[PDB]
Amino acid sequence: QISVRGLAGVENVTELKKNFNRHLHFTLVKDRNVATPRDYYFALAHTVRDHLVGRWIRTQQHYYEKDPKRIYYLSLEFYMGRTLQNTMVNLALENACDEATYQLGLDMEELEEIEEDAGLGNGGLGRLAACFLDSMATLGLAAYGYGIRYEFGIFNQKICGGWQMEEADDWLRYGNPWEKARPEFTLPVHFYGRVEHTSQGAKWVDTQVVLAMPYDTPVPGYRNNVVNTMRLWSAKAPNDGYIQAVLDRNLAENISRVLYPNDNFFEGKELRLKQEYFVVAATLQDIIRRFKSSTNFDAFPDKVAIQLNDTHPSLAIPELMRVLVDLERLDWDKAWEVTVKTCAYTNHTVLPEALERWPVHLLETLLPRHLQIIYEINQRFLNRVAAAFPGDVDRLRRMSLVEEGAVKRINMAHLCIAGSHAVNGVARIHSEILKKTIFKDFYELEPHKFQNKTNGITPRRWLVLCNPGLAEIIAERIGEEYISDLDQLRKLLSYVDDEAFIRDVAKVKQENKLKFAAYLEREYKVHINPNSLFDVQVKRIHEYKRQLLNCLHVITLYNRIKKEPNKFVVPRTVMIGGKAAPGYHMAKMIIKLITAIGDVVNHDPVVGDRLRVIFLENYRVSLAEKVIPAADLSEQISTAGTEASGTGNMKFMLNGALTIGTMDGANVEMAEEAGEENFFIFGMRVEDVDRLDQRGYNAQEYYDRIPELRQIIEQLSSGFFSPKQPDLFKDIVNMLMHHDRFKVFADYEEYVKCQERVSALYKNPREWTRMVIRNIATSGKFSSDRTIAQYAREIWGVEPSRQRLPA
Amino acid sequence: QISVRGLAGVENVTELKKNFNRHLHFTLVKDRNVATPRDYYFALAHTVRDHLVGRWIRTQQHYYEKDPKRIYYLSLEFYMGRTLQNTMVNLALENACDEATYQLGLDMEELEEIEEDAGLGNGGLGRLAACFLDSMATLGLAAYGYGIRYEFGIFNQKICGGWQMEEADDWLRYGNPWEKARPEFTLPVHFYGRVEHTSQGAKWVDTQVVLAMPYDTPVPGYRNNVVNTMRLWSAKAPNDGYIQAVLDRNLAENISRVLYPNDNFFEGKELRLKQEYFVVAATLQDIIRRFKSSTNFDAFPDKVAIQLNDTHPSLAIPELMRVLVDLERLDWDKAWEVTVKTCAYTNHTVLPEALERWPVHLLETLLPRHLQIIYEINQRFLNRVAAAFPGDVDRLRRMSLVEEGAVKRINMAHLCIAGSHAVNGVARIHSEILKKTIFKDFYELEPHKFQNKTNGITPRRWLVLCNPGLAEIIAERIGEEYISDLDQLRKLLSYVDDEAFIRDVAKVKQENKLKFAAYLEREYKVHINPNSLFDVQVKRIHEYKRQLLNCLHVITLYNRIKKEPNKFVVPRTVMIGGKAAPGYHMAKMIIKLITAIGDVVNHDPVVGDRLRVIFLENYRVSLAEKVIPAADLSEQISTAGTEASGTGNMKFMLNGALTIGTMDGANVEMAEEAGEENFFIFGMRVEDVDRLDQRGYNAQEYYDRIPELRQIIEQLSSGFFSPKQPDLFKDIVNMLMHHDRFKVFADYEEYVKCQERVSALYKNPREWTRMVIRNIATSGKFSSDRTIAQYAREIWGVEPSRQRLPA
Ligand SMILES: OC[C@H]1O[C@@H](c2cc(O)ccc2O)[C@H](O)[C@@H](O)[C@@H]1O
Ligand SMILES: OC[C@H]1O[C@@H](c2cc(O)ccc2O)[C@H](O)[C@@H](O)[C@@H]1O
Ligand SMILES: *Cc1c(COP(=O)(O)O)cnc(C)c1O
Ligand SMILES: *Cc1c(COP(=O)(O)O)cnc(C)c1O
Repeated sequence: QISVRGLAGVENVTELKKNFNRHLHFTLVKDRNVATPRDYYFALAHTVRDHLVGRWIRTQQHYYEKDPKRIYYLSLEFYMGRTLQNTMVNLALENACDEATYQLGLDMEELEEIEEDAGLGNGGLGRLAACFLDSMATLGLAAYGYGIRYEFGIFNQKICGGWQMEEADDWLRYGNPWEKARPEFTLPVHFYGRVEHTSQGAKWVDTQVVLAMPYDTPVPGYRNNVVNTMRLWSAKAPNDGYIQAVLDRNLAENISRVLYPNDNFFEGKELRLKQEYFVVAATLQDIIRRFKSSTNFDAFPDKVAIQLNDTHPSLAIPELMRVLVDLERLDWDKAWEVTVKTCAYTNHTVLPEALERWPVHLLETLLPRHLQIIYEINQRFLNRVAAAFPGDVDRLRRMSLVEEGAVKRINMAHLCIAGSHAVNGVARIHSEILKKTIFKDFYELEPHKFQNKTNGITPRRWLVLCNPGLAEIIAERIGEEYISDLDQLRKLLSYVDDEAFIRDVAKVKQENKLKFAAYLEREYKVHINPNSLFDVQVKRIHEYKRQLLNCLHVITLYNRIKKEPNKFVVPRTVMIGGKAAPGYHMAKMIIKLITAIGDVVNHDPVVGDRLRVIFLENYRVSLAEKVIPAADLSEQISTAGTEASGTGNMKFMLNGALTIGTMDGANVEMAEEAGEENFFIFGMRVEDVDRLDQRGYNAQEYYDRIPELRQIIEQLSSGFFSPKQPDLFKDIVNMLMHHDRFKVFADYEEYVKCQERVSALYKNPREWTRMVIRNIATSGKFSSDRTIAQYAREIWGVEPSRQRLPA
Repeated sequence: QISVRGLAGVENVTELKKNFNRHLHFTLVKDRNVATPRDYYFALAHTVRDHLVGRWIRTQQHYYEKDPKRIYYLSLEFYMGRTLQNTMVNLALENACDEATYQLGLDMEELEEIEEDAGLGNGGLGRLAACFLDSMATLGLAAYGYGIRYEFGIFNQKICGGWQMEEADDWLRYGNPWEKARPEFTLPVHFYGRVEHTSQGAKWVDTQVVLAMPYDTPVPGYRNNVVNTMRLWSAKAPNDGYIQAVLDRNLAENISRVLYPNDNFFEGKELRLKQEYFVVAATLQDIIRRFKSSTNFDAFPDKVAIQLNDTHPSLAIPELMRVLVDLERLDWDKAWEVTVKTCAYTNHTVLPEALERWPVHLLETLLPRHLQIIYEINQRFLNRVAAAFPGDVDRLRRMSLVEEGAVKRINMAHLCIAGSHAVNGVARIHSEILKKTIFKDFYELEPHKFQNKTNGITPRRWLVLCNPGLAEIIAERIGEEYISDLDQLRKLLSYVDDEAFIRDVAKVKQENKLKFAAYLEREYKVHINPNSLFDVQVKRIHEYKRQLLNCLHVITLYNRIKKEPNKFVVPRTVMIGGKAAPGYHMAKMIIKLITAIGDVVNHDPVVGDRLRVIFLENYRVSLAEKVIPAADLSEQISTAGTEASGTGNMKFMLNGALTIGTMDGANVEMAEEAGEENFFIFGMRVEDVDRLDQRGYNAQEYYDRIPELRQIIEQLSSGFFSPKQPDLFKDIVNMLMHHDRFKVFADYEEYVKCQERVSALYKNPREWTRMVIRNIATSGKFSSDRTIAQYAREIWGVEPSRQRLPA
């Protein structure tokens, strides 16, 4: 038992054991003779959950009495992962439970592996919402996460013949002990219909009704007895030949059936639009209801803050207007004032294919009233633009919420800026790019709205939970206060020359690597050398993230070995993992290339154990908690200007891995905090990318001037990595040579050289570890507690609190 | 008075004072009422010289009795600089003399400034010989430096209208107190004549005779009572209408009249060839004479080692053969064996224009016998090649000592390799290049002959003498043993975090800078900001050294300031100095460009004191001792593969300056010793240069893709830096754009970026100084004591000794 895991009191261990047996008996209806590991997991889950209830009820009662300003975080994604350990950590029950289960003759670690990940997210954006909920609860904010309870989350990835296969993530199969259905608070949501204009106002009639049933999940703060709520809506058909009618109820309930598996990509499908309005309509009614129970809406903005996680819930703006104008009967101008002061929008990308632009004919049919409100908003907005920039007709066209052309569309990002009092990017460089390019016009009109809120990660899940060993050796030196005040890690700089610490840091990493090396053989049958440098790149598969640049380096290493077999090279285990959106062909081809390279490299006798290429199957939150603590090198190599922020990069930094990356997203602030000498920066900067575009990017130039790059391309083209299918990778080569939007070749040379410098430092264990300490020591700024405290003060207008609520 | 400067004993100070007055009276024939500072300097010089005599006579008597193997270092250049302080340092008389002169009411520093530099060298090669003599004496080797006593050394450089003007360096005008003429040892040297073939041998007859008169100068070792000799030959006509005959004596004496001012450039002039044979013929007779007084020459190689400093004294090989075969009557094969075992050759460059290739018709007329011997050597050499590589006719052509073509020439480098048992480069990368390219054929034939002897500098003159303040704060921590065992500086690494040391190191530098900043105003009327970063590049002006790349950066800084005047930039004082060979037009244009840039930059109100460009006039040894201790940044930016070693780079490293440079010459070993993170490395490596050549270097490409570079070129072309003469720099631009053998543009981008990193570190005083300490601490390998110890053991076959000879 380690200190950071809490006390294992005799009274509490005894209490846990009896409640464990009570649940196993009364709740699961089983006895020790027929109970399986899953039964034991649930008995424990229910036992831990019981400890939340009291605090949960009291926290909510507390908000009712004090009536603070409420923060509503709207997101279509909440990538929660597992809840058991996180709950134990935040309640300081980990050692007690470890002890209690030990005494019952059970291995708690084994039971934790049985819990299904709540995979209601695709990647960074969804996981950001998860870290945010944790930080908001830890900072005592009266916050509520509002989303959709998808029956099926992100698909489980299977690799067959080196190809990705998708299979339904039936995460609710065995039930979810953490959620509490609240059918009594079911609300109606309207779709279709038409707009009627009567004497006193417009009316939305003849609509199709779908019920929204909420499910509440507790969100415990870190040892402060605060337990907030994440409310997820589930679609239900109202109760009103016969057989078919009953069966068709599924049409309405399909709304919350599945999470769209696209990360950073817009797909204009009606079902997705229905999901977006569904969460918005139900959430706003719930918000107003709670407000009226605290009518004058002038104080609405003083009691409510609505944060739009990207444009997915952008319909909250016209929906809030619809309710205030049509139902509450406020005049337009009053309603608009309230709406703007209530909403804030967070942008997460600048990639054109990721921006939501909904076809007018779709909104017209599905939400006729909202379309009229959007036109009115646009009309009044453009009048302000015209008045500020008289005669600038092109600006009017560029800023319109309505896009003209083959098919009229609504630019949701433009709608969000117009209806929000604050708009923020997620990393300093990203926020600057928004003001310099994409939203330049809007910035010029309302400079005050634009802010930056650099992303962060919660040190609870991303340090204490996944890397107890490191959290422990740190606590031994500076105490435990850093867990909720990550800036304190700075104090570790005074130990950079401490021989004892240096040895402990390196020991923790070696233990993590052995632990992971073992895991890979257990549930996946793969052997790797624990002494090699663990080079890992885990994140969604996308061309801008350039897993292909990583592939080129791997092949370069392989060719150099084959060229001079008896030459010494630092051993490496290159791990690449991540899911590809089902319809993203190039991403699926990249996964195949990776496994293909592995097939060749991993079975070449000459290479031996000097180089290994493994594709980490089914990358998800639970897997991230295992791989990150074991990594030595973190690959953050997106083309400069494409990764808004990145968060995986922060996770690796906090866990002892050195970073090789471009000056993109948060990488810039990370290098800035640790010192550029303690980072492996390479490649073009944003400015260099623009210059290349002005000039015109010609991949052929690099192919002609770099012999090693040419050899690799020819190996791919000739079928060297695909014997039976010689032209299998033709699309990849064609893309790289003629239409590479991300300039893979342009950063190849500098990337390979930088990787050599990494291998050089790895050969010096002591100096590698000292650099690692400099990184961990300066990762404090990337705690989501800092991020949330900034949102609270600069956007929501509320003060974070670290005060503990009574037991 | 500082510790490292010795004791100021009461008996010695009293003795010095009386001898000072004795010399002022009896030697200079002056009294205190008419004595000028120069008179005082000489009185002191003679007083110090007296202390050398006893040790000098005893050292030589010692070598006579013990009869050790003698080392003869032949060089046409010995860039000695001033002798007064160096002598005091090596005899531990500096404080005593400082005190004694103080008591006589004189400032010793003032008197030292009166001594003329013995400028019998052009640059690195000549200064290397000087450092070597010092180290050989310090290591107790029975060594003799043999050269020419030029009446006029390297010309004094004057800058008029921004142009270099040359004026005679009449360094002997006031006499030289250090030398002792030895007319009694005058030897005859033969020229012209013809070869007669008699029954018993060939005879060289009807020759013109020129006498060689030796002048001996003492070379004191560091506090070991050893005093070796540097013997310099002076040309004298033999004593046998009348008036004209007497006046024509000058024709013969012109041989030792002036040093050819070319550095790294071959000029095939007859006078130069005469100088080369002159030093060789006189030296060898002196060597043999001394040997016969120790006949069988089988033991000659056991008692004599002849080191050829470059090919300048290459005629020693055929001259030794001539003497052994023609005069001593040894058979050819025996003579050749002795010659090869006696001679060793040191190469200092790979630039084609620097290799000596003498026209056969010249040798034919001037040294007919030597030409016959050279043909015989070639004949026998090629027979060995033919036997080792049967049928390889092209190799025979490539390796011949005789080059065919428009005009037959003798490749002196080929002659040296053939007649030497050892051939060495002067830096690891240079030595490797010799084996991979230029001498590849020879390396293949006799791999055993090729070695490396990385250059070094003497820490006496280049630390203790020129930077007493730094030598002192170092001694305070680790003692004084490092002065003759520079590796001990390593012990300074344990003080890198010592706040006291860090402050002292930075204090010493600031003092040096103030001292130099003052000097610039005193004897040159120029004001500079002592708080700015001192960016200096001092060395001979040559295109391969790329002073032009430095110029481009300076102009870049200037344009950036003008672009954003109110933006903060680290202040810089860019100092560039060095002489250009009189007939090297491009070098003279580069000097003009530098002053021209200064004219604009130094008078631009907007720039202020943020940027200053000064051309250091008349750069020479004495000036180097002043500027180097005051530098912050050392510019070593030659195109990779062109600077054989460089030595100025080592001087800066030992004195507290950080280095920005290419991976060329010794820079590679310097970075290797200090750690690449503590060096500012940039640009193409040798391999990158070759690739560019394969491809074909096109400067236009860089001009088209780099806006800032384009602006600079257009400023030069339009006359921005030369109003009255708009096309003044047309040749420079033309060269840069169409025939730049050194790829200035190719390293521009990386150079400018690297310079930004330098400015960034300078803004952090504490970290800049800590990096400085890491450099000084690892500069030990670059002491010439290490270099000489390697020559002694691996080439000359003698053991260095640190034992003190009796007083
Ligand atoms: O802000 C959290 C992360 O959101 C990611 C993201 C952005 C989208 O627009 C859609 C999906 C998605 O995962 C960005 O790519 C990351 O750079 C950023 O760190
Ligand atoms: O070896 C001492 C230095 O000799 C220099 C040199 C070489 C020549 O061939 C002629 C003159 C000359 O000064 C090289 O340029 C330096 O790189 C080297 O450090
Ligand atoms: C943190 C995280 C992400 C985001 O990773 P990036 O490299 O920033 O894209 C994606 N997926 C999972 C499961 C994560 O834990
Ligand atoms: C050391 C020295 C040199 C050699 O400088 P590099 O930069 O190696 O060329 C040339 N001139 C003088 C006066 C020196 O002291």
